[PDB]
Amino acid sequence: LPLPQEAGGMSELQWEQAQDYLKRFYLYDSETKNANSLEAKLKEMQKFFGLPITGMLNSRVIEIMQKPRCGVPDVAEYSLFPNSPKWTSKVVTYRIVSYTRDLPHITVDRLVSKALNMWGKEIPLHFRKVVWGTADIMIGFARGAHGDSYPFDGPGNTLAHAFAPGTGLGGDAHFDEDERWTDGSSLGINFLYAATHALGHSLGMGHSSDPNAVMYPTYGNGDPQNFKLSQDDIKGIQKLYGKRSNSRKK
Ligand SMILES: [Ca+2]
Ligand SMILES: [Ca+2]
Ligand SMILES: [Zn+2]
Ligand SMILES: [Zn+2]
Repeated sequence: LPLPQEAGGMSELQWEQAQDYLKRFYLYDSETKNANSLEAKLKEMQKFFGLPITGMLNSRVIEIMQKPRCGVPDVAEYSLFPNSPKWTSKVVTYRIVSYTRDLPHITVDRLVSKALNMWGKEIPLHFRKVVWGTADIMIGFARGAHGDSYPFDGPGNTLAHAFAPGTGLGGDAHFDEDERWTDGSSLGINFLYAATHALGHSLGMGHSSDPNAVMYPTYGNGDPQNFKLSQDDIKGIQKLYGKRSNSRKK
């Protein structure tokens, strides 16, 4: 595979932006603002991404920082209403709120199920179809100005923000309408590939350090038509829902 080196000749703005980019991908900590904290903080990011090169930021580490992925952080903390991190219910329901002109309501609705279903089929849980009433996980499009925190940011950084399984209103699925969504066009963020990563967030799941994980933050490569849930991904949830067998953090 390729591996250029443009960061070496990048401007201070590009290098400085990387520092803030990793901050938004985690939480709002303006106290960590420091030169030394960069090494320690950056190190923690390496484990989250899975990349070997630690304390690095110019080669692959910087590339992922500028490359799109998800609009959700890697660390949260807001009371403990819902039991356990992942879904603890006996059934999961989902319903699309709106569709993007990029794809038909049928293609978008079916896409979510194509990925959301794969998640359930890999767990002893259970999913239910929506045909009358409201669902737990709402699949709608909107920008950061739709009435939520964090700015839309527009195209690029930040793909979509997902909510955790908490309360009735929480645990919904959102997508950056400003981004590029499509399937048969395979030009932007494949709804199928994005759905798996986005839908997985609603299940409380977390990014994997495996190079072949479905929740991999480095999303972007040969995507086969048989693309499905990853090994470490299924084994990870099975350890919390069923039996464990040597796993890692989220
Ligand atoms: Ca964006
Ligand atoms: Ca909800
Ligand atoms: Zn994510
Ligand atoms: Zn939102």
